[PDB]
Amino acid sequence: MLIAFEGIDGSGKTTQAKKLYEYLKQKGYFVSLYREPGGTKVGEVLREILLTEELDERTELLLFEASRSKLIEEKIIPDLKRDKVVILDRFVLSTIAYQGYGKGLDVEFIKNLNEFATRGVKPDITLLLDIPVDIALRRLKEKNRFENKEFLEKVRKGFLELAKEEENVVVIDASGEEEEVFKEILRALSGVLR
Amino acid sequence: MLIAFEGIDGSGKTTQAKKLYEYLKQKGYFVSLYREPGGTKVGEVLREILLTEELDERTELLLFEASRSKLIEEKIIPDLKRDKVVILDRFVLSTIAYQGYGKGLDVEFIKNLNEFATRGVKPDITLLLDIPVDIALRRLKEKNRFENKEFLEKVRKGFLELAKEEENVVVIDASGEEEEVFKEILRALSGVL
Ligand SMILES: Nc1ncnc2c1ncn2[C@@H]1O[C@H](COP(=O)(O)OP(=O)(O)O)[C@@H](O)[C@H]1O
Ligand SMILES: Nc1ncnc2c1ncn2[C@@H]1O[C@H](COP(=O)(O)OP(=O)(O)O)[C@@H](O)[C@H]1O
Ligand SMILES: Cc1cn([C@H]2C[C@H](O)[C@@H](COP(=O)(O)O)O2)c(=O)[nH]c1=O
Ligand SMILES: Cc1cn([C@H]2C[C@H](O)[C@@H](COP(=O)(O)O)O2)c(=O)[nH]c1=O
Repeated sequence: MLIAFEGIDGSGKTTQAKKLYEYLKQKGYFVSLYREPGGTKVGEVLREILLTEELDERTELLLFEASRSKLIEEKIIPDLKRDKVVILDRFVLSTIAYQGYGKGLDVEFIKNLNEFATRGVKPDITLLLDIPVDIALRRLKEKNRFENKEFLEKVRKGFLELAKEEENVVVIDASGEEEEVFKEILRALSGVLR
Repeated sequence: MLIAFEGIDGSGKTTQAKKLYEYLKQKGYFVSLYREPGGTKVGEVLREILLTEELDERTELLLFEASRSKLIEEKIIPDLKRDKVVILDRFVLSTIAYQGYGKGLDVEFIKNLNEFATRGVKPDITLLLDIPVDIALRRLKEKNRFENKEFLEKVRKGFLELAKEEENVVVIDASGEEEEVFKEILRALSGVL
């Protein structure tokens, strides 16, 4: 089964995805954990380009999708066939929120690309880690990571509209303390798997 | 203005595009020459991935477009704005013929990605270097390059259907000698330049 974490930078996805990976493993699931972009040899090369180079927004979209396509074909589809629980730190809603709502690229076009890269694989559940931008930015600032408030305000709202419009997205209050956040996530998952 | 060379591997695009670059530069044009994939620092990184890694055909398609998008935004659009003659070694028809006719990906979808990557930038003329697959292969074998005959037969045909279906495409008989081929290229261009 497929569990996707989504949300703005500094919402706790890395943290919570790893917490979930260890928890489910301990419970006897066979689990995989992948980040996007990245998660394959080729995707990681693309992730470094995306994080280090000055790119226009079109080229960026196409690289995010290329990384996803490699991950889907190389790892996610084979994992799912073997009944692994696949946990993703970011997936298709990040593309729509960042490239669409943030950068103003066309949302229907993005969805079509998403569908092409995924071969239509969709999550059983998406956990949206919702958090006020200013709180995310203080968390990131502690680790010397700076992100753009005006941009992230639009991205946050994108994610929240997607949570209303798209299937199987649960809005998590990610402003909580780590353990409380994790317990909300467990409650959200409780219907989809044991 | 924008001039694109298309065709199968070993049809002579590198050779003829550089010929044309030198010719036009001597005539006093300010000229650029770019290859696809590649042609920018980032595009060349992508080209090396495309040429060296084992990729599925969807990831390939997306990397070809990403290289094109970088080229268009970084180089082609500003070049055209300055009235350079921009010469491309491969462009959007290669994607359709290779990924579409060759690998069986959806051609409308390909075209939509092409339109996105290019911002609608189209060539003034495309020179399709048409050649029998056997001849191209022989040319390639002499430089220790080997390509797939079955695949390339489909791609060749794809390019020929597109020369019929698409606009501003001239079919060049690329089977001749270098100067004979350049001669037909100059004939086709005097329609446009
Ligand atoms: N619930 C929390 N409260 C406060 N800080 C947190 C919480 N969860 C994670 N952090 C810290 O906030 C920062 C961003 O968390 P991270 O998991 O990397 O977020 P993301 O992957 O969404 O950008 C990290 O320094 C992390 O240790
Ligand atoms: N008209 C020609 N006749 C015979 N060989 C040629 C001709 N044009 C080019 N070649 C040679 O064929 C090979 C492929 O040409 P190249 O320009 O690299 O093709 P492409 O870029 O279409 O793959 C090269 O070794 C080149 O020197
Ligand atoms: C997956 C994905 C991430 N991103 C951005 C969000 C982050 O700011 C960066 C990924 O970094 P992160 O690994 O720190 O979560 O990539 C997009 O803009 N679009 C996408 O499709
Ligand atoms: C531009 C382009 C090239 N290709 C292929 C054609 C060549 O076999 C390969 C390397 O190109 P080259 O030898 O002409 O430089 O890339 C595609 O499959 N799709 C495309 O969109």
